[PDB]
Amino acid sequence: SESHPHIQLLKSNRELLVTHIRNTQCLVDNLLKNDYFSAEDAEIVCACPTQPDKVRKILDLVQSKGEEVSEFFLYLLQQLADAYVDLRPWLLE
Amino acid sequence: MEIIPSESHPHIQLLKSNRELLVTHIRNTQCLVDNLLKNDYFSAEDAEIVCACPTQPDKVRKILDLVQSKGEEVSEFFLYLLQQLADAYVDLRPWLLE
Repeated sequence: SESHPHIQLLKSNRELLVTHIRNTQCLVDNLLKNDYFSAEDAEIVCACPTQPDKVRKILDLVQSKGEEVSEFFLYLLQQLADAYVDLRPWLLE
Repeated sequence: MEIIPSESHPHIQLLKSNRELLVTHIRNTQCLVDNLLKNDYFSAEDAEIVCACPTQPDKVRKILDLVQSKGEEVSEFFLYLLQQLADAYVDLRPWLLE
């Protein structure tokens, strides 16, 4: 009840995500569009120099926003990872 | 009848040859439009025209129509974008699938 499974998954996988996420633009934009991130959230993410710093900050914000947003963020990574996957063979050539 | 080389554009041709492949296999047009906007290849107007298209396939057809009409540089950038987007979360796939 004070435990939240999709928050716990993001905490347990912080380094996995930080080190394997290559684009944060798609993520911030979709969080903004779905009213989960505010203009100020996205500015806080900009003020981050490096790409890993940005993932760290996105995860900290997502987590502090609670279970619904943490669940949405993971659903978002699933969708974005699936969006162009069937194309990859052709893209690779 | 003469085929003038400077009037043929290989990245436009790649898109045209792959219309139905792209339409049937691209499942999110949102990250594409947003990147085309951010990079000023798409205008606010372009994104609104695509936004008005009901289905994913309808939006893909519109995006490809617009990209192709904008020419070789935009078409080349669009293919580069699909490559980057196809790679951005590929490493996470095993864990995401589970």
